Order: sequence, then structure tokens, then C-alpha cells
Amino acid sequence: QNVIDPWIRNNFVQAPGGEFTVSPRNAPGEILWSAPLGPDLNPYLSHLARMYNGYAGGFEVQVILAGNAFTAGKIIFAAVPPNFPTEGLSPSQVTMFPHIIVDVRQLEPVLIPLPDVRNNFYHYNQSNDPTIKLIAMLYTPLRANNAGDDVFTVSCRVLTRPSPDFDFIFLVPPTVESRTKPFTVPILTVEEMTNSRFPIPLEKLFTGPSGAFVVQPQNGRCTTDGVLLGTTQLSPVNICTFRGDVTHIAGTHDYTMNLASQNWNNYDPTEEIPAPLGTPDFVGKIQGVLTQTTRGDGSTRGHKATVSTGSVHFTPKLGSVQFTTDTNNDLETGQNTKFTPVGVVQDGNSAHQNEPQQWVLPNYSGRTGHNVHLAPAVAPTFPGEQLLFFRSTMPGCSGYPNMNLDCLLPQEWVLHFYQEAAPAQSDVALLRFVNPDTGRVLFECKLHKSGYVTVAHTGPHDLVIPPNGYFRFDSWVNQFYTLAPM
Amino acid sequence: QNVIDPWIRNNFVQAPGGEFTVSPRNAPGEILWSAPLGPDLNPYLSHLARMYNGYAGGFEVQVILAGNAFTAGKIIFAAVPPNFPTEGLSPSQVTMFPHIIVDVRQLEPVLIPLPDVRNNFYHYNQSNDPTIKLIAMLYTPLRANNAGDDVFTVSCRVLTRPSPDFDFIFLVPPTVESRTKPFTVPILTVEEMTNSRFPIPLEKLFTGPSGAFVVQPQNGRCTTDGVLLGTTQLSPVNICTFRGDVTHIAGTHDYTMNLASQNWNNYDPTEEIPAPLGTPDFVGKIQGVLTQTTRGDGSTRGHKATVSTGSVHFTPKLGSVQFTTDTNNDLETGQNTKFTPVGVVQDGNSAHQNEPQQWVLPNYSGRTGHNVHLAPAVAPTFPGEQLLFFRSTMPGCSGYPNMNLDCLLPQEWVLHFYQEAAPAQSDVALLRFVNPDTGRVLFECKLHKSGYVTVAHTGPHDLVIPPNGYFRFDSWVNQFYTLAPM
Amino acid sequence: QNVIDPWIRNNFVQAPGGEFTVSPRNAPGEILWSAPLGPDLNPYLSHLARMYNGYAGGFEVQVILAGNAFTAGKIIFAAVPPNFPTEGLSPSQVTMFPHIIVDVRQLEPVLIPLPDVRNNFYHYNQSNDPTIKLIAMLYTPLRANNAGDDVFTVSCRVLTRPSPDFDFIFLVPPTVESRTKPFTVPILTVEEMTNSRFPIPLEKLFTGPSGAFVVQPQNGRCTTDGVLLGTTQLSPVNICTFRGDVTHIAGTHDYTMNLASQNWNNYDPTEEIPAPLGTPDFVGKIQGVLTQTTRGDGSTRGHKATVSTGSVHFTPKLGSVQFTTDTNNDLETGQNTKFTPVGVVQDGNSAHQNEPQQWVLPNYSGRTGHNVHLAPAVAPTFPGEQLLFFRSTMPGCSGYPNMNLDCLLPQEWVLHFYQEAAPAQSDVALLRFVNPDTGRVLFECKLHKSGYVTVAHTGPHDLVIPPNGYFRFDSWVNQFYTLAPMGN
Amino acid sequence: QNVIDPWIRNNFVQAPGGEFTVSPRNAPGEILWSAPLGPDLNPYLSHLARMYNGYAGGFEVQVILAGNAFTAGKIIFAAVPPNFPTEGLSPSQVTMFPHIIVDVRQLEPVLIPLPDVRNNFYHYNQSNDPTIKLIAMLYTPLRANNAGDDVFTVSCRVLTRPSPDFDFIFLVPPTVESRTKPFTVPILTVEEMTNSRFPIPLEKLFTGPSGAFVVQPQNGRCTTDGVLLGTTQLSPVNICTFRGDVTHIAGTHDYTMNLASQNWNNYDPTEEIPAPLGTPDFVGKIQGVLTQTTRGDGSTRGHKATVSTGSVHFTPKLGSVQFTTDTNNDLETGQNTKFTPVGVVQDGNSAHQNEPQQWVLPNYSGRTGHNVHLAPAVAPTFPGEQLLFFRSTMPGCSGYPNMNLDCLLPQEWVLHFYQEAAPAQSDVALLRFVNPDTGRVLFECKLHKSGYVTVAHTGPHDLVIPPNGYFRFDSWVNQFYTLAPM
Repeated sequence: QNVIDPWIRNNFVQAPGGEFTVSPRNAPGEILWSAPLGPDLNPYLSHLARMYNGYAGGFEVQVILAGNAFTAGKIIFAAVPPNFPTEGLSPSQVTMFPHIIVDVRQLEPVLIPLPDVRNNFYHYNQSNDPTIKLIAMLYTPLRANNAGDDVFTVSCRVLTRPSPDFDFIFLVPPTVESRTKPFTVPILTVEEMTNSRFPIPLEKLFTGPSGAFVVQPQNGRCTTDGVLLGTTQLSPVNICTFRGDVTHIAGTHDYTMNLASQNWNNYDPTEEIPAPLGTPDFVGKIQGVLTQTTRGDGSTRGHKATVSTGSVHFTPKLGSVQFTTDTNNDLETGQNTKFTPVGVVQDGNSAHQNEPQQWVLPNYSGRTGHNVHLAPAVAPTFPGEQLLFFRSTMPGCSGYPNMNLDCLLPQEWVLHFYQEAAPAQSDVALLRFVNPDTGRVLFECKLHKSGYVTVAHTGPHDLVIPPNGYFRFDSWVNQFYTLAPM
Repeated sequence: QNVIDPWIRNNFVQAPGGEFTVSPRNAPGEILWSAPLGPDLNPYLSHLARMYNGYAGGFEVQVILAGNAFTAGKIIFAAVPPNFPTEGLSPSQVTMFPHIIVDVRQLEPVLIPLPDVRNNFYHYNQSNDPTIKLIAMLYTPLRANNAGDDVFTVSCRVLTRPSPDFDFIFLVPPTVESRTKPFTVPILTVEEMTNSRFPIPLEKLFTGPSGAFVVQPQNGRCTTDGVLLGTTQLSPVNICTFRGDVTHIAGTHDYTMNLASQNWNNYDPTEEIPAPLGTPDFVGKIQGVLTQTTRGDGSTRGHKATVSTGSVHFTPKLGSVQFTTDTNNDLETGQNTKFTPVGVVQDGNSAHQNEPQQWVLPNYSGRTGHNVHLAPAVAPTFPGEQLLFFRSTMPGCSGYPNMNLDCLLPQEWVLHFYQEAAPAQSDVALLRFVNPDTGRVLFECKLHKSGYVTVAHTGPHDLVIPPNGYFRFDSWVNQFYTLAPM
Repeated sequence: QNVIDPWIRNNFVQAPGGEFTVSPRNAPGEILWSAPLGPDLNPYLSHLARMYNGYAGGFEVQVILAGNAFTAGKIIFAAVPPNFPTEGLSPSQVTMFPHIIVDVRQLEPVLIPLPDVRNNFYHYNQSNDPTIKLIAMLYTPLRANNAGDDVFTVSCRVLTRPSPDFDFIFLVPPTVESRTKPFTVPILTVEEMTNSRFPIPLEKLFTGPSGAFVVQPQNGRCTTDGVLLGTTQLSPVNICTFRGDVTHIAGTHDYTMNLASQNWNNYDPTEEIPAPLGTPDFVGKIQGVLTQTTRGDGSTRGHKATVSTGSVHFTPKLGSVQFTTDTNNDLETGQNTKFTPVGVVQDGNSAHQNEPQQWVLPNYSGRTGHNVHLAPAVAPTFPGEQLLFFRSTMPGCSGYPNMNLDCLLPQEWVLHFYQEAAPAQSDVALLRFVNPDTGRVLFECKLHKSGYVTVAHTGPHDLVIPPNGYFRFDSWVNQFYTLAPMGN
Repeated sequence: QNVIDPWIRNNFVQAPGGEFTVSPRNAPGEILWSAPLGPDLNPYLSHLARMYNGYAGGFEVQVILAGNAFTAGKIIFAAVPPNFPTEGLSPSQVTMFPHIIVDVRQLEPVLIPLPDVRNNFYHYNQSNDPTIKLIAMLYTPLRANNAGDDVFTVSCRVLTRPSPDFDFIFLVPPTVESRTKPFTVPILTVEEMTNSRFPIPLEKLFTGPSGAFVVQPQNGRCTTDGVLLGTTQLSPVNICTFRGDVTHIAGTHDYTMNLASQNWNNYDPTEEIPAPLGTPDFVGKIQGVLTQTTRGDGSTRGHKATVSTGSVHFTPKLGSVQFTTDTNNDLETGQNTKFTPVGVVQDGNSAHQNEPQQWVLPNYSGRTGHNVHLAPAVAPTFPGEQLLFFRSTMPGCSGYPNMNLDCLLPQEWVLHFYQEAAPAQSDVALLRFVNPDTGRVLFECKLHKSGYVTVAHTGPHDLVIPPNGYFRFDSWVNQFYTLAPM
């Protein structure tokens, strides 16, 4: 009955993220490891279940500890009931759960049954029902000598196998439902991806502290399950463009432009979006080419145009922008018009590399109120963690613009996330940068569900990488996991 | 005849205060652990006894002593008769009792039964009748024969389970006025908590030596079981304010003030309190505003004033104080007046930042007499441990006053302790400062039941604190517990 | 497989929230009492549920009434299935469910079973899965006007016990974050509380009409769920304290102060709060002491200062406030300053006792727009009751300011509600004022979930209470509760 | 444990929506029939479940496919899992499921069991938890090898009976607010029903092409389950009337009118409605009478007036409209006024019978802005099917207006649908026009749940109707049902 290959039933395989470390710096009460029970703990089962509809049965978990006979310290493994919060658990309270105490001096592996507890006959794959969790916590601290400057840290690995009662229910076609679609990151190299906040190819990767300013970008924001945030869009050729009608302002060289949708349709200000899609999200002076499709004499138009993101008349939310040109009067109202950006310029009365402040969001509503429905601010929370920016150089036509432009996610990544709406099985995913020429790993980074990348490094540092390197997805883990220093 | 859940009777769980430590700093013969028999030895039983009125039966206790292989020592466990005092008990006299001696390197848990020895059917939960007491003493000092500069503190665990004959007698509701409400600490972070010696919000924490001065503040003192000492009072506002009758002294700007009661009555000099509640307990000049309400027309009159706590005339205990101001008129002698402090001032001729003298208690009776009913002095009792002060910056108005102010307990903590009269099962409560977003512990501090906090550190040191950190209670330990260094 | 105390299965105890009243104002068809089937309706079972994770069984419910022999009418109790709408249920249709009809004149109690029906093996404690709901409603119109006077209130009491098949499933430690903690009220006396909208102690309680003026304070607002509303802080020291930069205005004694933060950080005008935390909530002139503390020299010379809220120069939302003082030169603009409130004063050129208008909200953003993100207004709904204000008096310095000040909740109550974060089982909780010397209850009041207190009384009145009385929480009741007359 | 009548368990009856058709016009792979398991599959069970709260058990279904001997084709029946979506399911993926393939020429009924697959004891009647779904798909297109110009549409029947284990759980009264009140159509004949776009009684029915214009009326729109869309309102009188305040414009006869609410209040511009309820939705000049009641003496003043819906000033959404009259006086600006339409007028200079433009929606916001919240457009989805309009003749007053007016639904039908919120079990309801005195059927029409009627006809055609004819509901069918030609 729905027989699984006996090799699976008679062998152990590693859980996707079932590895952790115990260091002398750790204090009692810290949650070392935490994982829910389910088919995801076994990659073979996690792929086989994609063809089935429901599962029911427990697991058997094996714990492997790397230690010798000159160390002391005890770890406790407990099974938490399905609906019970684990935040703030005192180290004394965890012993009240069904628990097993392991010494770091052990050589043999530790076997732990984990039966499934439920109030229904079986679970559904799409139900996402709560399940029994397994948590490993440091009980008695680690006491051991250090080998000079290197601290002795014990390693632990977790393997899982299905119990004899584990079985699937009903058979379904494998590739119609996306709920069980596995997560995958594109394998394009860094030098080929495109910056999301401006139509410029990417240049390199940057790391550094971000506590001196508020990092709240509005472009390239998308959760890993395929949900767009802020004003992020898909097409990379509309990042900083404006489409709509134009009207000259008498007495000057200025034009008031009324925005229209990307399909040249009406735009509704009541939409719960901070600005129409493709609105720039950085204060500065943008130079581009303005082209109109005119009838009568001819459609051949196009002049150099300038947009002031900091002007009080810059109200993309209300549907009106101001354009500065060099011709007194050459356009007319009533024809479709589009603006194509070409670069960023500077004002001669301001400080160098001070106008294109990429971290300062222009007031989308002008002066009548404040911007609304903004994308959530992004900032690291764990110690020793710094954001990984995709950095590109912005060409300038005049002055000395701050050419460094940083994106949290490239346009290809957000497009791929939107296309493949793979649900997230935890709160973060472990990504390591792999060089295919030699197979080595340059560094490991965490990809949060909110759509940003963090690394373990301190201070500014420009990453040096081989051209052929690319990112590869490893496994879903929770925030407890830590990364070795780069 | 009630029945306990069969799971409790068959498994071992950790008592709340069930962990202790053995350190080289411990002298032989010290009482390492002490616990009376009762429901408090098991969290499940300590929670279930709230619904019952009596108990009868013994216990089974395991001790986990997983120490390092390089240590050496001997620990003795003994049982004490019910009425037998243990104030001055010595190791030989301990060995007179039924005893078991165990190594520090023991791997297997040490199992001990505790039959209940009593002269009646069963004990009363609401009473305090003595019963069998279990004591663990350091029979032999701990020494390590390991190469390298290391300290092998041995952490030992205690687990308890009820004997098969354990049972409860009568059923009562879990009301308020009972041995209930287990001790807890407010989850408020440091920033919002307000100072107890002056109406000023806190900004930081400090630790440092205290041998060069006598630390004996009178405000913000409260035992952990809900007892107020000295001049501590609940209201955060009535901390250094005065209210009463004012009389003008001819020929000078000074005024003589007869103190009123807390709300409107007259002060009682016979009260067993060193001073009217809300009297400052530091020698210096305090600046404030005298406010008087005239019932003739409802007009409110406010004048600047200064009070010299170090003056001879400053006698709050006798019910008469002296105020210094700049205007020697515009004040009636038949109306109630209030004094609201604003800051602290100092004489520029005197030593800068040396006049406030935060750790000097002004005499409440002037030259005649002395302070009588004072709070006990606070000093550390264990080597290498220093007090923890909650530091704020009291504002100044002239010169360079010593704005650095320290308080032992924030007003929120004393308010919570008074509101919830939680009984104390031991002398020390372990508090761990934790970061909720990270799960790690910044440091470990001991909260003595007398109402102060001690840490393990040497020399002055300004604490570094995450914004979201808060104190968490873990266990009950005695005075001889050793803390892990920061 | 588990067992509970045999005494519980053989006795009836009162359900914590099982008290309700019937009055002639109530008409047939209105729902009077409603309760889900859970362990929380039995105190011993409620206590045990904190130790276990899953209940699985029914109950036996007993009903006791208290009626005089003049009153007449029937009350119907019924059980509603797990997923059945109860809106619009006529008194005729409700009889089709399992039901009991109890006469108001019935001395003896009446019994009713509550067998649990479900499609699951057992329920979860931290979940909202629908269960059988016991309802109690009027069957025939009540007629008691002849008896006694006022509005004869007939009382009810509901007792419960577990069925023989009731049993728990999993054993878990009782943790603080369980989200099952019962709601509680601080036992602090009224005289030691702190006013939530000014740093002065409380003195008395007040009741009076509220229809002549709009009640919408922004201070002292906090729901029973621990969510802070409007512009409320935790520390009662920063109630009306401003901290930030100061700039002198040449030619006069006025100063312009730019607020930074409560932690001397950069101000954030993009926050959704109506005004910076700790701003005054009334229109009036406030007198205090402004102190400047130079870092290098500690030039801490205090100066008398006044701030006039409601004027065109009072724009806390934008980040600018005007101070009026006596010395226009003895202040350095390069150092931050703070303002310490002392009292309020009244302009003598106006009518006496008119300057402080607590209810009126000053324009936080001056002439540039109307205030936004305000706390919801508070007004009683059940006819025959009035709001209960915690009343104090501020000190005065000049003029004849209005001494009266009212706050909806004391600061200690707000702090306790924020700390506890106890979930609310209904919209109204019943609180009785209790004298601890003898244990007698003085009066009853209803604490709404929105964060205000109501008591049944008409006309202005100052409550007379012993100095050592304190509030106590008893149960959760619906809006149809007929509150007993206060009478003190 | 209740018992069903033994007659039901032993005999087969036809489900309400239990008939479908196979036609040469059907493309392969289309979902011919779809039905979830439940009481709805049997009229007796669908009536008995009104008294109960839950059910559990399977069904047995016969399919009658008595087709002609000259046809050819294959139909596949498959069972779908509970949580399995069927939005984009293809025939191969259907064959992945348990399947049975039957001919169109089959004589014996095809018998299929449907066991209930569930993860709990029983389902809730008031809920919408997914269960086993049965789908019949056209595996092979239908072709006929018969001489002669004929179309052999094959009508197929479905009968259901409950399995022996079918049972109900709990007993509840059949109240109003429940899954009750089976759908029904008023038995009123065509003549008495009144128009929804104007207060004029109907006279005829029409069918015709709709590809030359966009059919999107805003009045008389209502889904079959009791939801009002656009500006549809219940009252047959307040259909094109206005009420509010009037102001005179100096120098001209035009008046500016501020709209009031439905009864007396002020209009709310923030409402999620395109215009005040009862606003006309066709571009043209409407003639009516303005009536004003003077509270000074009770006098009533009535004047002729004309409103130009196509004018720029006609902005009902903004709360201001413009009226044109012949007398520029005799109207006060401080009293409520009502506008009662009488007919439609047109400019004789313009094209005759071309100004009313019944299928053109006037802009509710004038030149500025656009219509925002509109009802979905109506267009046929099956080849050879045309909309059915209820035609009336709106009166005129001058010139030759296009008096021909069409409405999708009469006001009685929308009133009945709103009054009785009957849930819909499918997307299409079959309505047959019948003659009660004869018993024959004049024609067959489909009533889409979006609130429109479609028939099978080509080209313009005026319906011929007996005086006593009325619409009768028969069954529920999906979108792909083919109708018998008139």
C-alpha cells in the first residue's frame, strides 16, 4: 500500500538544515536548534510527497555529536506539542516536556522517536496544519580547554528517517499545483544580472554598516513566496519612466505632465500604492530624453529633459510631474508622451555626492500629507550581520554624482520570485556562493523572507569574486542558525 | 483522596531552584544547596498544590554532576530532621546524619529517596511547620590538575519526582491571599522605567566598586516579597516633593515650612518612619518651585526656591524645614503650599561635581539627635561581585553639579513588588538579561531578596545594552552561587 | 487518559462569567447570556487547563434564579450547534434546539446537559475552533412594575460541572506567554494612583452628565488587551515634558523650541501618532521651569516659563513650540533644554475659572490641516449610566485657573494593562469596589474594552469612599447587563 | 443517528442540475459537468438537509447517455481529491486520476460509486469545506456520419442515490439565515414588470448582435444570489430622480444643484458607488419637472426643466449638477427640491434617433477624472448565443428621439433577488418560457449568475410571446451548455 523504497525506510539521511554548533560562549537557555516535523525533514520524502495528497506517521531522529573525553556539558532534546509558543521558554521549563539529556562526551549516536500527534485522521499538503516541533537547547555549559587562539566548539548533526507507520494516502498528478513547488534561486552570474532601481547592469557586491541611515528602498522589494512590495514591477525597461500627457507652462521652459497607466489608461489615485509603478525612489536630479508621438506635421520629436525629484511640484501620487527642457514651446497637449531616463546630474550649489541620496525617499504626495503604504524598513538584527548590497555605477552627464547605487535584490531575482510562487517553509533560507571552476564556497549568506541578503562581516568591504560564481539554494532554516565568518 | 497524573509519577523534571555550582572560590563546609521537602520541589506539584490544602509523602531526587575529567572534589548529601536547626552545622556533624558522598566526576546520576518523617497525618499547606530538609555541602574543595589558565566551574542539576504515596487532602480555590502568585519580574525594558530617588527617566546601567563609601539609600528600597523599607513610596511623582504651611521670617528671604501629611493632614512625628514619605536622601541644594493656591480668588502663585538638605534647619523628622528663595513676599501664611523640584544646583566655589554626594544621607533631625530607623546597609557578600546601579542624569540649573545619579531599583519594580506579594523560597533569584530578537543572554545577575542586584565584574564598567533587552527570572539560588563572568 | 479530582465531578461550582440580570427594559428575542463550551467556564477546570493542552468532553449546567412572587415570565436556555448563526433567532424557533424553560418564580435550580459534538478528536486550547454555544434569552415579556419601585432587577446564577467523559490530553508547563492568563486589575488604593494626563496624584472619583460636551482625551487611553491608543506613555514623569533645541526670538522674550525626542533622538514626523508622545491634551496656559544643562560647564540656571496651548504658535506635530519667559538673553541656543511642568495659570482678563478646558483638543498642526489619527470618542450607550472620571486638582500659581482635572484611567492601570496583555473574553468586564475591612461591596461598575469605566447614576455627584478601598475584577458580561444602582 | 426513508435508498432520482448536452460545437477538453459531493445531488436529500447540520457518506450515480446510433465520441468521468484545484486541468491529467471512459452510443446506464474521502468524522452543512468532486469531460469531439443536414445534439441525464452509510448528525430548525431558500423566479408575466433604467412598463423582448457596441449598463444590475452592483436600487420610482438644493446662476436660466442623500441627508463622495443611487446611465437630454415646497406658506411650485447628461457640468459623483429651464426665477435657494422625469428629448438638427445612445455611459465626474467603480461588461461567451433585452418605449416630448429602450433585468426580478438571497449552486440557470394554458415551451434561455440572459439565435429578431407566458426554472448548468434553437 503506497510502498516507499525500502532503502528509505532502512537508512538515515541528513535533514536539510539539521546541523548546529555548541560553543563555550553560549549560555544556558539558548535555543540551539528548532525544526517542525513533516515530510520536509527528508529530501527524498519531501520530493516523493509532491505526487501524493496526504501523509500520516511519525519519524525517527538520530543525533550525531562530535566530541571527545575531555569535555563537559549537556544538551537537552524536547518535543513541543503542536500549538505551544516556544519563545521565552525558561531552561527549567523545557525539562517538563518529554525530554532526553545527551552528553557531549558521547560517541554513539542518539535515537529519538517522534510520533505524530493530531486531532484528525491525516494531514493535507495544502492545509499547512501545525505539527509537533523538536527543539535542542543547551542545558549545562561547555567546559573545555582552547587550542591557543581557536575556541573548541562541538558540532552536531541531525538525521531523520520515516517511522514504519509513515504512509501516504492518495495519488495526484505531480505538476499542476504550485503549493508544493520547491524553492529555487536563478543561477545567473553576478556580472550579467541587472540593477532593479535603474536600468543599469550590475557592477559588484558591497558590504558595510547601515546603522547611520534608514534603508527603506521602494524598488526591488518582493517576498520569497512571490508577493510584490511597494512600487516594484516586473519589466526592467520601465523602472524610471513616465507615460502620459504634457502641457506647457507659459512664461518658462517647464511642462506639467499628467501620468497614465503603463497601458496608457486612466490612473486612480485611490490605489493603496505609494506611487505609480516605475516612480523613482531616490532624491536627485534625473536627466533623460523626452519623446512624443505627435500627429499632423510629424511624429519626430525628442529633447533633453530634466526631472527634479525634490521639487515641491513633484507629486507622482497625485498624477503631476514637472519637466525642465531647453525649448520655449515645441510640444502640445493631447498626445501620448513618454520619458526615457539616461542619467543623473547634480546642482552646482550643493555638496558633491550629496544630491543622489539613494536612501532618502522623495515625498510622493508633495506637501499635502505624508507618504503611505511604504515598504517595510530593512535593517539587520543579529550581531555581526551586515546587509549585502548589489552595487552599480551611475553615469553622469554633468557635475559629480554619487555614482554608487545599491539594490537589495536584482530585477531578475524579483522576476523569478514572482514567476515561481514557491511557499517558504521557514523564516530564512541559507545561500552559499559557489565557484563552479573549483567547486569551492566563497561565502555563505542568509536570504530573509522579507527580500534581503545578510552576511557575517564587520566594516566596509568590497567583495572580490570570480566571474563564474553564482548563488545556490541549500535549505530553509530559522533565525537561530548562525554563519561562520567570511 | 485525589490522584496525580501518571506521567508526573514516572518522569523526572527540574525543580525551579534546582541548579547550583561548585567553584574553586568556594571554601569547604559551605552550604551549597538547601531545600525543604514539599510541593515546591516539582513545578507540576508546586502548581497543583495551589488547588489543595495539604500533602503527605516523600520524594525521589536525582542529582546530575557531569563535571570535567580534570577536576577533583567530594560533595556530601545529608537529610536533616524536622525540628533540627542548621544555622551553624559543620561537615563532621553533617556526617553524623545519614550521608552519601559523591565525586564531582560522577557520570551516573545520584539517586536519593526522601521519606517524609512527621508526627501527624499530614502537613498544612498554608502553615510553615518544619519537615525533612535536604542539604548538599562541599565536603572537599574543588581543585583542577589541568594545564592552561582556565577555571572549571562545575554546574550541577537537581531533578525531583513524587513518591507513589504522595497525595493531597482537601480542595480549596486558588484565591489571592494564599501561598500563590509565583515570583516574576516585569518585562518592561530599561528605557521606560523611571528612577526611584528622583523623577528622572533612566538612561544606563553601571557596575563598580563600593568599598570607598557606605551605600545606604532610603528611597527605592523594597524586599522581594512586598515589604517597603525606609521612605520608599509607590507614587513616582511624590518622590522629593513637600506640602504644608509656610511662614515668612522677618528680615530675610528664608521661609519656615511646617510639613503636612501625604494628602492634607498633619505629619505624625511618632511614626516608625525616618522621615515623611518622599523626603530626599542626599545632601545638596535642590531647586524647585513653590506653588500656592489662594482661595480668596483662585489665583495660583509660583516662585523659584532652593532647599539646602545639608543645612542645620533641614529637619523633616521634626516637621519643620527651611526654604530659600529670592522674593521675600507675595506668600500668605494661611494656605497650603506645594514644592515641586526641577533640578539640583551646586556652589561653583566648592569642588565641581562633588557637592551632590549621592551616597551621603542628610541628617533628618538636624544637629540634635540622629537618624534612628534606617534601612540596612547594602554591601556584596561574595568575592569578585559588585553592585549594579541603574544610572540616570539628574538635570542641573547652575554651575557644574554632579548630575550622575544612581538608584538600586526602578520605581516600576518596587511598584510591582508591592502590588504582587510573591513569597520568596530562597535568598537569591537568578535574573538573566536577554535579547528577545536574538535569544542570547548578555549577562547574569543575582537579585538579593533585600532589594539589590549583584554581578560578577571587576572595576568600573558601563554596561552595553540592546534596546529591547529585559530581565528574565530563571531559578532560586542561595548566597553561595557563583556567576559566569560577562 | 487522565483523571481529575472526584469532588469536582460530584459538585456544582459557579462559572466565573456566569452572572446575568433581567429587567423590564429587556424585550423578548434579545440575547441575554451567551457562553462557549470550554474549560474556562469552571474555575477548577480553568485552572487545570493551564496545565494541559486539549479538552474533550461535555458539561452539566445548573441554573438558579432569584425572583419575587410578583414577577412573572419565562426564560429559555438552549444549546446552539458548532457553526450556526444566532442572529435573528426568534423566541419560537429557539425551542427547536435542546432547551429548558425556567419560570422566574422557580425556587429550585434547573439542570441541562451539554454534550460536546465535534468532527475532531479533541480541541486545542490556543485555538478558536467553534464549539457548542449555550444561550439564554427571554421567552415571554417580563412584568414586574407592580412590585416595589424603580426597575425590579431579577438576578441569575449559572453553575457548571464536568461530564463523566471529560478528559485532558497533553501535559505542558504553565508558561507566562500561554495567552490564557486571567484578566486582573491592580489592587492599589485610589489615593496612591498617578494621573495619566498630568503629574499630580489622584484625589477622588466623579460622576456626571457627558452630553453637554465631547469627551475625547488622547492621554490615559489603553484598551484591556494591552494596546496603547492615542498618545499615551508608560512613565508618568514625561507626561508633559518637552526636550529639544531652543532658539531666541530677537526683540521679545519669546523662544522657539524644536522637539527632538524623549531619548534626545531625531524626530520622526512620519509616525502615525497624532502628536509627539507626552504632549498636553488640554487648551490652557501652563507654567513651569525650563532648565538648560551645558555639557562642559553645567550652567544649570532654571527659568520660569509658560506655554499657551491652542495658540497659533503651538504646533507640536510640526516640531515647533513657543515659550514665554521673563529673561530674553540668558539662554544659549547651542545646547538642548527641557521643560518641567509645574502647574496651570489663567488669563485674568477673561472670566474666572475658564482657561483650562480639558475636553477641548488644541490644534496640534496649527492652521496647516486638522488633527489626524485621533483616539476614538468615548460615550455611554446603555441608557441610565454615566462615565466615571478619576478627578484631581493641579496647583496654581497665578490667575484663577480651573482646578478640576479628570482622567479616564490612572497611570498604574495603563501600565498594568500594557504589561499583562491579557486577552479579553468580551467587550465589558464587571468591577466591584470592595472595602477590605469588612468585605462588603460598595458599588458596581462596568469597564469597557475601549478603556473607560461606566456606573449607573444620574446627575453630578462626588463618590464617598473609604480611603482603603480598591477595585476587584469578577467576570465578563455582555452589553445587556442591567447594572445595579450605585446609591453612594 | 437519524434514518432516511427506505424508498430513497433504493431508487434513483434526477438531481436538479443533473442534465447536460454534448454538441459538435463543443471543443475537446471542456468541462462538460462538475459537481461536488453533498446533499445537493438529490432533491430529497437537498430538502432533508435543511433540517440537519452535518452529513457523512458516499453516493451512487447513474449516467444515461442514450445517443443516436450515427454519432461517435468518448466521455471520461473522473474523481477529484478534496483540496485539489481543477482550474486548469487537462484531459491527460484527468486520465491520471481514477477514470472511466464511455461511448456516446452507450445503451446501458453507466454506474459510478463515489465514496466520501475526508480527514474528519463528518462535514458541516453551513461550511464550505472541499470534498470529493465529480467531473465529466468531453474526451473526444462528437462527430456524426449520417447523411442529411442535421445536428445530433446528445442530451445526457444524471441520477443519484445515497449510499447505505449516508447519515446526518445534528438537528437544527430551517430558519432564514442558512443554506436554504432554493432559487426561484417570479411567476409574473412580462407585461406587468417595469423597466429598471426608466419608469416605463415593458412591451416586448428582443435579441440581437452586440459586437458593435459595449453593453455595460449601470442600472438594473444584480447577481442571482442577491448582490447589487453599480447604481441599481430597489425602488421602481427613484430611478432617474434627483433631490437636493438649488442655486440660481445670474445672467442665465441654468441652475446649479447640490445633490442630497437618498431621503434627506447630504451625499457622501467617498462611497464605493460610481454615482448617487438612481442616477441615469445614458447620454442625452432628459425632460422633467422641478418641484419645490415652500415652508413659508406650504405652496408648491413646479417648473419644466431639462438636464443634459452629456454636458461637462453633469457630475453626479462630485455632488453638483446643472439644470436647464425656461424660467430663471420663482425658485428659492434655501429649500429642498425634487426632479421628476417625464421623457427624453433630442435636438432635431442632430441625427434622428441617434442622440439617446442607450449603450453609452455618461462620465460621472465630468472632464476631470473618469468612471472608477463600474459593473463588469456583459458579452456572450458561447458561439451562436446572443443577449436577450427587455424592450420598452420611453416617451418623447420634442423631435424624433430614439424611444427604443432596453433593460437587462426588470425591476421586479432584481427586487425578488435582493429580497430572497438564494445561493447559486452553479454558474448558469436554465429558464424555459412556458404557456400555462398550452403546456408547450416557446424557447429556452440561460440566466447567467452575473445577471443577464442569453439565447441561441442569429440576427435581429423580435420575440413573439403569448400574453400568459412566464419564466420557469428547471436546472443548473455550466457555461458550456448548448441550447435548442427556437
